[PDB]
Amino acid sequence: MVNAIRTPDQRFSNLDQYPFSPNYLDDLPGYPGLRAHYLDEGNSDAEDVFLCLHGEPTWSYLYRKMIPVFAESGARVIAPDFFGFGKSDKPVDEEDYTFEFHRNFLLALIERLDLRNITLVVQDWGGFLGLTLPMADPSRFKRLIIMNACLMTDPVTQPAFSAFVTQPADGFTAWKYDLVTPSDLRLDQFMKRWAPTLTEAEASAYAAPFPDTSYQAGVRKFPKMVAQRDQACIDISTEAISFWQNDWNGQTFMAIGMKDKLLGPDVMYPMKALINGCPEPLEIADAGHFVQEFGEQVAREALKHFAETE
Repeated sequence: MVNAIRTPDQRFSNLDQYPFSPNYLDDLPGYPGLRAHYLDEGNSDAEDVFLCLHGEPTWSYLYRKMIPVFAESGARVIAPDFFGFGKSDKPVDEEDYTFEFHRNFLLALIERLDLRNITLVVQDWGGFLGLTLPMADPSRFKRLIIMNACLMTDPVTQPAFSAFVTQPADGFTAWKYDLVTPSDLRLDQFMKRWAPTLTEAEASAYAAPFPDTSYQAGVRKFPKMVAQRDQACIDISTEAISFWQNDWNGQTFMAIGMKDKLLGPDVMYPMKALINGCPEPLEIADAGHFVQEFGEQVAREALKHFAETE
């Protein structure tokens, strides 16, 4: 039962533009011996809470340009690091990382912190998992900010959410290749390739959580879960579609990183139609898969859109 390692704290000593204080949650229900890190910024007694979920192969550092904007508006911001990433503990075996392992962690976190009036902010795996959370406790969610993401349902139900896996060759195929094949995986080099506008310092922050390959089991497993979806993931993701289509009635805002070869327009437009009340997406021309790197714009416009619909 859950053999995991912890990244030395010194590895985070020289981060670029990450002045956010660490918060930890030990022994969450179903996760004994595991410490999870999360940021808790802005007014702790705020009525609105922005739950920012990251994806592969990043961490809360990805939301560093969005957190200040949300906090300045008077809202509380919660940005957790999934187990295997950021400052959270990292199981050594890939077999321990599953769809429900990460999903149940999010549910436990929300219950432990008793988060309400949540504006769900998602992208990539933050969305694959995040988008399935509201149907479990709908009264806790108020709004949604969705950036490049979708649902991991089966190919028949939604072909658009499976088609990108095989084409184009330089899309998810190259992405997965870059992550699961290198014996010595260098995340600073990976991120510089998939987010060409990052500075050397910023790319370095993405390598910070991983002193060596033994810390990368979660990183290697994520891409494999997009290609091989277990029955639980398919069932949960399918039920989630019905939620956004028939049950959801909250404020929504969508932003698409137009240069993303994985989850761009091909996926985002079909996603827009499935989310009841999702407005016309904000298309960010220069943004790639990691839309949050152009997040100040997304954050500001989302707040403006929300204010005009209360």
